[PDB]
Amino acid sequence: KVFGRCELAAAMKRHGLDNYRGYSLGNWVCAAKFESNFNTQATNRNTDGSTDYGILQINSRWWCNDGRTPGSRNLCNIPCSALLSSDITASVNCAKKIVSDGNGMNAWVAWRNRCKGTDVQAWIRGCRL
Ligand code: NA
Repeated sequence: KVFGRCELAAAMKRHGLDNYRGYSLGNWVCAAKFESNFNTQATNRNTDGSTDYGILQINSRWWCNDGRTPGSRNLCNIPCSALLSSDITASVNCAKKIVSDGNGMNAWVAWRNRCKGTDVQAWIRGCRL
């Protein structure tokens, strides 16, 4: 499933991401746009053998287990397959853990690259939230 920005915004708001750890809803929607292009099924292979999974491209070397990544941790204590659901619950739960013990949303390179410091509210304008 590929989310439209407004449908995703509503889902992220439902799961409590609006202002989670101080980051407005727009930041989370923007992150998803440039990380996975709002695609819940997207995956990306990396040079270290890890793979990024889902709507928020969560990495298997640190956050989830796919059993094929050398030197992993699984800090979100979840199989990476759960991060490929049409429902974003699992990804949100892991994202909350990632932003809480880390360097804010800088954990998402695409957010740092394309969202940080910009008019992220543009991602929720025109929406019925
Ligand atoms: Na892992």
